[PDB]
Amino acid sequence: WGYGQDDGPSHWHKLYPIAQGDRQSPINIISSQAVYSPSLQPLELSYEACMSLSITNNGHSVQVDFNDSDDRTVVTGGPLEGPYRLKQFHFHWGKKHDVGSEHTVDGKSFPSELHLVHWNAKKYSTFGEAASAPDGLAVVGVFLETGDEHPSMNRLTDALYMVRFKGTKAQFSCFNPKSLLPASRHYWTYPGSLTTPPLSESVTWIVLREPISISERQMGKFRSLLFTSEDDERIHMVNNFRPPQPLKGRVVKASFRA
Ligand SMILES: NS(=O)(=O)c1ccc(C(=O)N2CCC(O)(c3ccccc3)CC2)cc1
Ligand SMILES: [Zn+2]
Repeated sequence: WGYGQDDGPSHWHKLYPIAQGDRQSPINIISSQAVYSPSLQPLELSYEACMSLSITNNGHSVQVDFNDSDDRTVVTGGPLEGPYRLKQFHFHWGKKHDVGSEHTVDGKSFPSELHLVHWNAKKYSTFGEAASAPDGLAVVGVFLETGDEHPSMNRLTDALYMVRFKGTKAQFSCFNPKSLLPASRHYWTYPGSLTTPPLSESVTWIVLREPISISERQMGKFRSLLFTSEDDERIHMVNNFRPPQPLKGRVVKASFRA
């Protein structure tokens, strides 16, 4: 599978039937339909500054992996009943400002979306094991808009050149994912799924209301990445996102009042 004309999202159902399930992600968030839920506890992202291991171009996105041996980088609160350990973060982006995010809000897309993937290491032995259970994952999504340069983001965008080709990785020590979070912790939450095959419906989604912004120059470093390997016809990594999927009666909760 991929994001091309022949193996893109519109065809994934041909290989993974769960693509047509009842709790698929992403979704179009209709702010007015979101249910304000004051019962939800405060969302807390407790991240350490040196838990990052490497940065990798895996052919589908650029991903930063973390040491998840313990609870030094976890997400807790909000709709979560316990702590989920951060395994990795990656991005989805487009070829222009009007497209790139997976989730959309009132029909609006952002040029990119950051996904911080956490797993329930309290009740599952492996990240892979958790990826298959309904309460296995918790992914925090952050929208990226283009505008002013993002200082901390430079550490990451400067590192992209060395992983521009599919299958290449580099050491990426002491990068604090907290540096990519907005000043607000308000969010929307709903039960969903992985947005890439196997598309298992094991994710509790937490989409932050406030986007962070990076410069167009910074965004351009992402579009410079390649879907292809070094010895192949260069195909730039762009539009690596899955479009919104049917809500199917699911309830979208919000931690704030629109
Ligand atoms: N965009 S997303 O939904 O936030 C997301 C979440 C996890 C992953 C992930 O960790 N991947 C993809 C799924 C994966 O390939 C897999 C394979 C088989 C079983 C379970 C997971 C493991 C690696 C990728 C994207
Ligand atoms: Zn993702």
